[PDB]
Amino acid sequence: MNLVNKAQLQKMAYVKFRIQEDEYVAILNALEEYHNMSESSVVEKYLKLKDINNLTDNYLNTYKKSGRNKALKKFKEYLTMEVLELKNNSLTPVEKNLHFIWIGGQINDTAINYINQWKDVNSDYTVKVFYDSNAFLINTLKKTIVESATNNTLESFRENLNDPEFDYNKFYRKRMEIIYDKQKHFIDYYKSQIEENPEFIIDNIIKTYLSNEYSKDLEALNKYIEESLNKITANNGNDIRNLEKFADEDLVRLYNQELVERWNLAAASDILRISMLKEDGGVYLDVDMLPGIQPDLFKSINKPDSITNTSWEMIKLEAIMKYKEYIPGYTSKNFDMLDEEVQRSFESALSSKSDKSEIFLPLDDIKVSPLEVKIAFANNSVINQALISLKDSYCSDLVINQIKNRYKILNDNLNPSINEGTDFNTTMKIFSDKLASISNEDNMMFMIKITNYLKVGFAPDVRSTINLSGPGVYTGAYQDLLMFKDNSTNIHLLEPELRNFEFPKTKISQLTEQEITSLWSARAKSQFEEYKKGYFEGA
Ligand SMILES: O=c1ccn([C@@H]2O[C@H](COP(=O)(O)OP(=O)(O)O[C@H]3O[C@H](CO)[C@@H](O)[C@H](O)[C@H]3O)[C@@H](O)[C@H]2O)c(=O)[nH]1
Ligand SMILES: [Ca+2]
Repeated sequence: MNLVNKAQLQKMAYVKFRIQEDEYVAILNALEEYHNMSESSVVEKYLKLKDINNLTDNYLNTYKKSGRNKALKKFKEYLTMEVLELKNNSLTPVEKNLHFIWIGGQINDTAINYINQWKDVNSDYTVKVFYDSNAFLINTLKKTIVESATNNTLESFRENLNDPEFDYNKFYRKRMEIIYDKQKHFIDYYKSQIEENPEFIIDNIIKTYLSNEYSKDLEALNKYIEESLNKITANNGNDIRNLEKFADEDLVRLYNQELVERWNLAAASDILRISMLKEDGGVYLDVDMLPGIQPDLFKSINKPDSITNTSWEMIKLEAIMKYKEYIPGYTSKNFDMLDEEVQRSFESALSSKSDKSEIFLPLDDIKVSPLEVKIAFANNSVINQALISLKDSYCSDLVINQIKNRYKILNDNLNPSINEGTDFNTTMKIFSDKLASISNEDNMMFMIKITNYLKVGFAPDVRSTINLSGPGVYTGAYQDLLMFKDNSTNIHLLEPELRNFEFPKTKISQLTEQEITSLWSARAKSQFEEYKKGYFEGA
């Protein structure tokens, strides 16, 4: 998998009596100087490969009928193989920072109890729980707007509870039409304030607004902020509102968009995570991930043949939490189904184990190439609940670029749509019709998936988020990397190519109680029934 020589490339692409064309010369020259760059940085070696790839399709575009074309197409696959070789031979241990993010409200003790498992076993890592000291009321504002929209939708459904078919479908449709209004009433208010005084703090705009419109208690809100601040402070809280240079001015604008306007804490955390990884380097994790388990802790408890690999992984953590009680409250539902005998095999293993570092596996030295961002996989697909990146790695810039290029398209089309439109449905139509008119084979899927942006968090099955700041931007980045592009939106990467970027398996346990709980954010008819219930179950 060593890249072909200029010499050998001449053999591949040889056509008897054919003139050495200027564009073919360029290729050969470039490839020769690549083999002359051993002392160069890996990024500089990658950029030399990239250049060569651009020279090759410029030949293939200039001479569409050339006899060289078949080998030149092969050659381009070797360039891509070559990226992998660079990446595998440039491994170096990540900055030992461990990142979590909790924004928009008070951290739960659940979050704290998981994080602690990581902190307790990674003493050589700096744990940093990123929070936004200006934005503790985001979940409150949201819960309030959503609460108000709900109770207004039910008032309108009041006598029609039993028939014909005012079901969950129509509830969310109509509630959404109301949420949009209330959300746009706040955004317009927040915007006006920010044009008035730009030193104005988010939470201060939100309390002023809750107090007037939703009759929310100023005192209580200030109290709430004080508790949030104090709690994260005590728990390695790192305020993003101190940190200077990390700030891409466009990413900052996207973060705020997702935080203050869209109230989507997941999206802003998507944006925040990669930005901090680019600025700080390290391992990023969602607060619902726990450390991996020592390989040997359980290595002689043979899995009963009937139970799945997934359950078993889930069982092992529950065994850990039954017998060590590290996280109080942690479930044993699955564990307690096993034969008493196996349960005791688990108990035994956990008896001769003194400290937590003999139970979980410490990150220690994780290596990564400047060319990559490692990512977790769930169910054969990438998932960005766990990431690894050197500071200022080439792949974190590909990711950030992807986020910027996607949002530009979203914003360029959605802002004009919001402006013109009496209501939600009117705006959505304007927006879809806008998205349709610039859509093509390449970006069609993307357009489809971000069409429902305005419903994210407010209705089920929306996927906009995935395609702007989540898993899609990473496969977009990985394809950019391997295919020497800067615009991948139509992804032809397969699982085993993408496995080249997998977060090391033994060093994370994804199958925690909280995670599995968060995989049920399928459909809830049960909510429109519980909101129904909140109207005969009361005063
Ligand atoms: O009030 C909140 C809620 C979420 N988060 C952040 O979002 C992360 C993911 O939250 P989670 O409850 O796990 O939501 P999911 O929908 O299960 O998250 C999935 O989808 C998101 C895509 O936006 C990604 O951020 C996650 O990595 C991915 O696991 C958390 O760790 C937090 O950093 C907050 O900061 N505040
Ligand atoms: Ca989750």
